[PDB]
Amino acid sequence: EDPPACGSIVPRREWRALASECRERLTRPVRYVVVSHTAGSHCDTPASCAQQAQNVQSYHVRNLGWCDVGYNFLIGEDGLVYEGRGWNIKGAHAGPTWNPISIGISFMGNYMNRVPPPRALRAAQNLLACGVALGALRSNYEVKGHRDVQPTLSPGDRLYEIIQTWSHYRA
Amino acid sequence: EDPPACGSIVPRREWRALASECRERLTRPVRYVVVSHTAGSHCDTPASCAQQAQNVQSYHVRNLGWCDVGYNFLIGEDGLVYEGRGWNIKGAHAGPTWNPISIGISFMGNYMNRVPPPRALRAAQNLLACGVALGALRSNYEVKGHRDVQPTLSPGDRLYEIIQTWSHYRA
Amino acid sequence: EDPPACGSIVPRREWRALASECRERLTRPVRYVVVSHTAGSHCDTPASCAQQAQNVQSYHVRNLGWCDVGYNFLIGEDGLVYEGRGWNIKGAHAGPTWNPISIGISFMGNYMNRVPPPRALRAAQNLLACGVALGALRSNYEVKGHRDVQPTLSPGDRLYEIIQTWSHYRA
Amino acid sequence: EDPPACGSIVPRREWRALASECRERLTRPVRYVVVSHTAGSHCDTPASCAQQAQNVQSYHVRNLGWCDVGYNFLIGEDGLVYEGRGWNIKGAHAGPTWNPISIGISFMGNYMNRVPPPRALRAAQNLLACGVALGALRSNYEVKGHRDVQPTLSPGDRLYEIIQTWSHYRA
Ligand SMILES: C=C(O[C@@H]1C=C(C(=O)O)C=C[C@H]1O)C(=O)O
Repeated sequence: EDPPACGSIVPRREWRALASECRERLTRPVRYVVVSHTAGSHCDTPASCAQQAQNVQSYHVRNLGWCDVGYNFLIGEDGLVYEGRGWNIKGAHAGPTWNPISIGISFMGNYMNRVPPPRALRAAQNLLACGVALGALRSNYEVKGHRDVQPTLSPGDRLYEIIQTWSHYRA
Repeated sequence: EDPPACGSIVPRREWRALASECRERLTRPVRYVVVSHTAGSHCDTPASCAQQAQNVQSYHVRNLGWCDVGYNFLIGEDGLVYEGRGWNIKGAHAGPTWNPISIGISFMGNYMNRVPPPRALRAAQNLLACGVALGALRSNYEVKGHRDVQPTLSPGDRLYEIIQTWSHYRA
Repeated sequence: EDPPACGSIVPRREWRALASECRERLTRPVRYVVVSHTAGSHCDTPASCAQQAQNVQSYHVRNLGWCDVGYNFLIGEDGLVYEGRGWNIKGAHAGPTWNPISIGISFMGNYMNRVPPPRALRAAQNLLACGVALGALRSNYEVKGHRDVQPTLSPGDRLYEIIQTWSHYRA
Repeated sequence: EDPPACGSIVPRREWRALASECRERLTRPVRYVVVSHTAGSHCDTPASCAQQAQNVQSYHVRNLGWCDVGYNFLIGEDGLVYEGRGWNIKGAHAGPTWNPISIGISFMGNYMNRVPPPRALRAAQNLLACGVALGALRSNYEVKGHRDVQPTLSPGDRLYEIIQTWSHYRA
């Protein structure tokens, strides 16, 4: 109903991110969301996840020489949403075709032979509600698996099976 | 103007490929090579690897709608090399920066918890030798891992391990 | 199959186009759109534009002996789409590597030191958007300028700058 | 600021329109489309048709003192759609039992002893189909004539006889 109607998000400074150097912005409302999964180690405390997230960022910044973490948003299993590039800055997470037309959310961990916990899934679906509410996402936005637009296993077999159930998934 | 044939490569027709609708060209000599696994399941026979390559091309063109299979070449556990987009046409295998300036060779299978059979390395290594003999690749080309230039587990742990020991590999 | 009510194209009859003798089809769906200009007189009224089109088809039929107007569509500074060969038949607009696999659309003028009006850019953009919707185009279709695929100044220098900015523009 | 497409509409500021001051919104998805004719002067080029859309707003804003041009959309004989109040703002074009339940499109001119060229009829048709895509118009839209609902002669005898021959027309 009300303007800032949403989202319990761990901001950058909180998980101690490096400064985002990125500039290329997105066009709202965004139509597409791509679900990814870091495929690496997985956390479950505000404390271990805030670490997790920061590793990840570091990797994409230092090793691959990028301007900030690939994703716009990372879901922890602590149940929290770790802020990535956010709703307005174009991601680097799913090919040159989808990055300027999608929001990229990554479950932190590896879900080929596991599921993220109930609450991880809530954080994210809620985050998407939040995104629509703020006009970042088109009301009828579609959700694609990462393997749906990239050669990849991401977002893992189990998690994929789950997002394929969602109201907004459009194969 | 020496003719050093070194193409023990299974041609597209032999592994029975759909047609590349890909048209954009890499300028030769190409300076970098990026090694990726498919992270699919392995094939150990020309007859299965024929099918395997059929499918990898299929996942790229059908589900992803790509001009044609992402890689310039595919290595098999059958010890044979498969014609991807070959030496001249730009791949789609490492994203907008490396794509135009690298050959993306890809091992067919998943190497978090395997190593590719010695014959698969031999095929791979020699392929490059071949690549240099023609002028496709620079005498002094540098080899990256897939994870080195894009967030992914590709080319797999045990294989990543191995290609780091390789001569032409670069930090 | 699913048919919308897409576009506002001026059918051949209306701009008084001759009968086409053209008979060769393209494969659905076309991956490429190639943007050009006519480098001739610029029309800006629906009337003078209808002429311009007819003028162009003419020079293509009675002078180059082609089966039709060269372009699949034409585009008025009047802000209207002119039906040429259409979505299904082959254009004669960009060399024989490119004609069999593309859609040529051609702005009606000389855009070396001029911009097309905003209304013409919308026509084009919207006309494309349609193709996709009709399934005449791939959704991930790729736009190139004439000069990308032939040695020319088409689609004019100023229009060329403009098209580079486009979502689906691949260099 | 957008991939600029749907029904190739001329935007407000493009015809030099004084900013709306209107606030009442429509309840999407809207049921009715009331086709009127301005009853004023007819134009037939984009230049003359901007000057005409502008002239109507003037009479609505300066003289009658409405927050904006009455109709949601105007259709030029230049065969281009002029956006007045658009898809969301309630129109002032079909009275107070109809204004909150319909999109008011109007044809610039007097269609008693003439009809609008197909080029506008097409633009109009497309506008509605573009409406549905947006979800601003409900796919089973029903199209009434200005006289069907308000004692008046709009949209002219000759135009009115055409309207009834439309598919989604209900009498
Ligand atoms: C594809 C078109 O453009 C439209 C523009 C849209 C937008 O801007 O969000 C949404 C849907 C499309 O229907 C078209 O009408 O041809």
